Amino acid sequence: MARKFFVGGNWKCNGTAEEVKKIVNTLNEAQVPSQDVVEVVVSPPYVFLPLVKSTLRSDFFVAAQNCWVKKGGAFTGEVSAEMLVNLDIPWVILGHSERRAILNESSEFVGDKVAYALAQGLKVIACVGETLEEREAGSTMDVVAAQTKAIADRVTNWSNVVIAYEPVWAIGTGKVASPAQAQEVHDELRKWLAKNVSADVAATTRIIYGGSVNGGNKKELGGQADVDGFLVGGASLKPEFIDIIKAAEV
Amino acid sequence: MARKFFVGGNWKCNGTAEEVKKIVNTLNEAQVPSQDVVEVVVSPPYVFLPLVKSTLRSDFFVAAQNCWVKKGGAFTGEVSAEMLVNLDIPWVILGHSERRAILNESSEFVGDKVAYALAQGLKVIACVGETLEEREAGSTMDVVAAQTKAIADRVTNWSNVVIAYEPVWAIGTGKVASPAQAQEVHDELRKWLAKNVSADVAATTRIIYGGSVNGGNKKELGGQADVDGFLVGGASLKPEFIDIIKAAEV
Ligand code: NA
Ligand code: NA
Repeated sequence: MARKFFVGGNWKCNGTAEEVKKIVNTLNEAQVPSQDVVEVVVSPPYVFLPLVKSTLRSDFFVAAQNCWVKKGGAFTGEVSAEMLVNLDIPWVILGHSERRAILNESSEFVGDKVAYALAQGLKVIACVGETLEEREAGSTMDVVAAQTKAIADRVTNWSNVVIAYEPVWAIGTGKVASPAQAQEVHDELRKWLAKNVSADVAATTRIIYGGSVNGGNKKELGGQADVDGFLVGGASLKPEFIDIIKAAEV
Repeated sequence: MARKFFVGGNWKCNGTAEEVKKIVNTLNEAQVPSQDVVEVVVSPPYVFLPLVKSTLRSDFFVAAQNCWVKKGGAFTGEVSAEMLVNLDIPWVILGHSERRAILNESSEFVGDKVAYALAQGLKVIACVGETLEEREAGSTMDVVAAQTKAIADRVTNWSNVVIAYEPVWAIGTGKVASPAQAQEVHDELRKWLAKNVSADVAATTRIIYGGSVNGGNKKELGGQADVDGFLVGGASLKPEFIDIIKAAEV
């Protein structure tokens, strides 16, 4: 069965109570393709997770932007996966490029987070991606395979995993990734999954594009053979997020 | 005037909606010394900050357990100081030993957080403390002074700062640090403020003890000349937190 298009919206470290109410209302009024056609996840900061879950339309789902690597306890400042389950938050973003780079989350740390989140019943958007230095060194697939392998070695089930490829080398560097460049990485990543995990896992796992997506490139990006949707950054705070969801209609 | 006793309760990475309701109800029914005698702050995980703020007695105050180093934006998983202000959360804990050690927060990173939080109008519990290895090397005051200096170099107004000394070394040594051991560090820390900031800042800044506090030592610790209260860990989840608040009555 074909992979269901997936659109996640990462709000990052943004939001006020008034802004969140506006974003949620605009999402609630949106008219988008059916749940059979597209799966929509929105990810507010921790402090807004109960508010968004309590007010968002029930056919869009809520994600935390991170969670802790293991059971709760003496980890001041962290939020455990079981906390998210207690609050009926079904999804979590793990390994986002900003946490790998600015907060120095290693691939093994991320992989341990994915496994623990899955073991608590969460669904995971697992992020991978190479930097500009890594791409110019010709290490793109070496880096992305190593990041993916660290996850693969630690999980027991891929059913509730979505992989997000982030072309970090293009974000904020001035460079711009083409739909062909994105398809190139996605194809190779899915090929890695078929070889190293299983053909079934490669065929069924959504691999979403985490680079710059707008009205101009959304159709061409979403139509790529191995691109199954988007992990949206800043546009997820804006009405145009709805336009990006509408790319699922083909 | 004498420094007002200060009792902070750090819930760390603990709590369910059900357990939070029980904790808050027990706090709300507590009968403790007057607000002139003791200042009480409780610190839930991010996802419970709105819930606790909306239900807790107005004479106890709410703290976040961490916040981001600067303005919000592209920092997936982080919570900015201006978010805390937007949610009417007045306090934040910064530099907790678990974040310095496990999450590798540097003294300069902590210092920049303290300054940014103060600039946004938050009050700050700034945490310092040496490891077992550092204490056994003879570097207790070298370490505590260096951590404090990184904050002092970035802070111009200390009015809304409380310093918490955490004897991190006492977890490894399995030792109940004696009241004399707390007093000697607190005294040297206050003397450091007098010489490196000002006599007035030394005289007015609360320095609270972040080691293990129980019925056998709460009076003895609180009665020390340079100990102005407690930063409680796991006991803050339990009714015994109220007995620690009651140590302010002398
Ligand atoms: Na596609
Ligand atoms: Na005292």
